[PDB]
Amino acid sequence: GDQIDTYELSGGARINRIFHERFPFELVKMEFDEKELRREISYAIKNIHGI
Amino acid sequence: GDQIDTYELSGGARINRIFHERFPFELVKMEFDEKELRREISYAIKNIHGI
Repeated sequence: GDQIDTYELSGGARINRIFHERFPFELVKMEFDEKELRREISYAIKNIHGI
Repeated sequence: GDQIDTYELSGGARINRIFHERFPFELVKMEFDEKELRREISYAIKNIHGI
């Protein structure tokens, strides 16, 4: 339709699209310690071989 | 007709024609801030897409 808010603010569902392109920001806060990744890879190999 | 004011002054409707060619001067006082035009274009595009 017509009669849009050309000057004031983003409103309605244009905020939702921000969620859809802010979720990528939440997906990169999931930090991890590298040395824990190497530790767990090592213990995984050892437990997978077995005897 | 005859008997016009060849030396003294513009008079009668020759002032009106000045209005007709001064209105163009009123039409160029309508100044705007450019960064507000860009702001409003931006918020218009964002509100037009929507979700």
